[PDB]
Amino acid sequence: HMSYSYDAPSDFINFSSSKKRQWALEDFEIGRPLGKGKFGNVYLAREKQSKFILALKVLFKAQLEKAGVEHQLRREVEIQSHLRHPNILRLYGYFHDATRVYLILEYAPLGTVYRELQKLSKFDEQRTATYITELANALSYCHSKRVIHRDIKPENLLLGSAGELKIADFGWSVHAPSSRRTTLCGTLDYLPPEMIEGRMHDEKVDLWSLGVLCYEFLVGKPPFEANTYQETYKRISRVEFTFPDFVTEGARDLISRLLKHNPSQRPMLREVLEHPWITANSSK
Amino acid sequence: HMSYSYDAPSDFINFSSSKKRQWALEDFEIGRPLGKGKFGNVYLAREKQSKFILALKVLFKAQLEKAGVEHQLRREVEIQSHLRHPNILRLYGYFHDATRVYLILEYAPLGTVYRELQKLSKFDEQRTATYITELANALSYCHSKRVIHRDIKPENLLLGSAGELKIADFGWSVHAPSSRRTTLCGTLDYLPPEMIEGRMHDEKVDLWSLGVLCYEFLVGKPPFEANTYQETYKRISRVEFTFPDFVTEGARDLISRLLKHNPSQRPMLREVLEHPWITANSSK
Ligand SMILES: Nc1ncnc2c1ncn2[C@@H]1O[C@H](COP(=O)(O)OP(=O)(O)NP(=O)(O)O)[C@@H](O)[C@H]1O
Ligand SMILES: Nc1ncnc2c1ncn2[C@@H]1O[C@H](COP(=O)(O)OP(=O)(O)NP(=O)(O)O)[C@@H](O)[C@H]1O
Ligand SMILES: [Cl-]
Ligand SMILES: [Cl-]
Ligand SMILES: [Cl-]
Ligand SMILES: [Cl-]
Repeated sequence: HMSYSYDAPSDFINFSSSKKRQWALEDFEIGRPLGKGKFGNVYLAREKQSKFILALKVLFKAQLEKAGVEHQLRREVEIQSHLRHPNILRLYGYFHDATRVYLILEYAPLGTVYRELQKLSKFDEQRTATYITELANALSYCHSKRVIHRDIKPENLLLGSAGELKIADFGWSVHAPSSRRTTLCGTLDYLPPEMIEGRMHDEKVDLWSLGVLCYEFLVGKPPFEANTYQETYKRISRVEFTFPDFVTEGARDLISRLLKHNPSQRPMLREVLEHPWITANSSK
Repeated sequence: HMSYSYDAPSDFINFSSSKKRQWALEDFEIGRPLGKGKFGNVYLAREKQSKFILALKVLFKAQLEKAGVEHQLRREVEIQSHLRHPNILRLYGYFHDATRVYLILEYAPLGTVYRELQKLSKFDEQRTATYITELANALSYCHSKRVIHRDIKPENLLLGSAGELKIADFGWSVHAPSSRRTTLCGTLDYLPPEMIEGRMHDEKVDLWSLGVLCYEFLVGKPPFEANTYQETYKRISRVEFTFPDFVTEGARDLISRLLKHNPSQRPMLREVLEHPWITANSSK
């Protein structure tokens, strides 16, 4: 039997702010769809008592179980619903019925940072340093919570009402190599220990991503562009990248310190928040 | 400018067997579609002079260039078109026009081994040992050709007319982590050197895959089934798996020798072909 009794909040919340009232679908008005993912259909929704606007994601138990990702979904909901930070997309709670799982999510109205990046072509130093400050703050909170997988690529960053970053959890079901097989776990078995060990090398890797992200913010494209997989792997492992002429000395300093091959040499998150280029240009 | 003058065959071939006749679309009758992939539409086709049946894949230059995978496609065509082996899907040649690239492929009529596995639930020892022999022979030829990426997962194995294995090249454009960004390379940049180094640990990894595949053939599912990514990574790196009661002593011996954590301890391809369980049950 597949248990949908998650270790996650399912109590009704009074947004105007012994067994308790649980969520139900009848608690929500439904608006237009916000998007469709691999397993989720996201709708604009409104809790009826408070009229509070949020996002409701509907997933289907049958296809979750058929793809073998139901246990991963449970883990994501339990993990995400216990993170509380202004720059982390809030998961308020969940409920389920005979065929569906419902996730009650913070609504982020201004799209992803990746789309904003594509619209503006590139970000100036003030917005870049402000985004980096927000992500460094969120990443410090996350390490405090010992969260498994981190992803701060711009396509995983949503934008709040006042333009604040919201780290999302897109692509939770597709971390395994792509394939046409039914279940979304099997292809991992074909990775030998030598390769899977790289996926467990997870600590100072958020510092690397921070440097790549700062580069992509300022330049508009990531720094290790190559024509084939093997070339790209070599560019990354040997940290072979250059800056366009307009990138300033302070920006170059921070990015080059974050993109050190030796993880030991990468700065701590505290040093990023104290970096002179960050404090000079960040509005936070 | 994007060059479509590949270092790959484009001369007309006389299948009944100084500038030369080049392929053209008018050389082929087109039949029903065989499938649609991410960038390719595959059709049953027939060369008109010889009436030889093959598979024609049409790709579109605009979407290849938009996704930034045109250079990778060129590399795959150049690599694949120089491999010549009875168990490797032949790429006979290519041509192109103003908007499209055409790949002339060996037609494999009996589907993928993954589908056959799902139909039969599991394979007996004779078919298993025969498939493993064919793949070990093909992998020896490949190392002789120093081919970059190897993939022998059952969903990447097509079946010839008499049931012979044909190693395909499915999913060539999606080796990077999945994302909603336009270009299919950028997400690699966010992998630090410590993780990308695992993707370059490529030699005795075909021996690992051979063991996983032999297990999945005989059992019907891969050996490291877990409920979450992190559990799965631990199961793989610590090689924690068991056999159902029906798996024979010879099968257990070969699989356990192939699934050693230390790559040095994994047998050579020659030893696999000489293994007593293989020779006892392989019809080849
Ligand atoms: N909280 C949200 N606020 C606003 N828009 C959202 C929110 N969550 C998702 N969206 C939109 O809906 C789209 C699909 O989201 P999502 O369903 O999470 O995709 P996914 O990564 O495939 N995960 P899943 O569907 O669960 O497999 C996103 O690309 C956004 O445009
Ligand atoms: N040579 C072939 N013989 C028979 N069937 C084939 C052949 N090539 C492809 N097919 C079928 O067509 C489907 C799609 O193939 P393909 O286009 O290679 O998928 P893909 O992995 O997404 N590669 P691409 O489309 O180039 O991005 C496969 O799942 C097969 O069912
Ligand atoms: Cl490559
Ligand atoms: Cl370095
Ligand atoms: Cl996990
Ligand atoms: Cl071992």
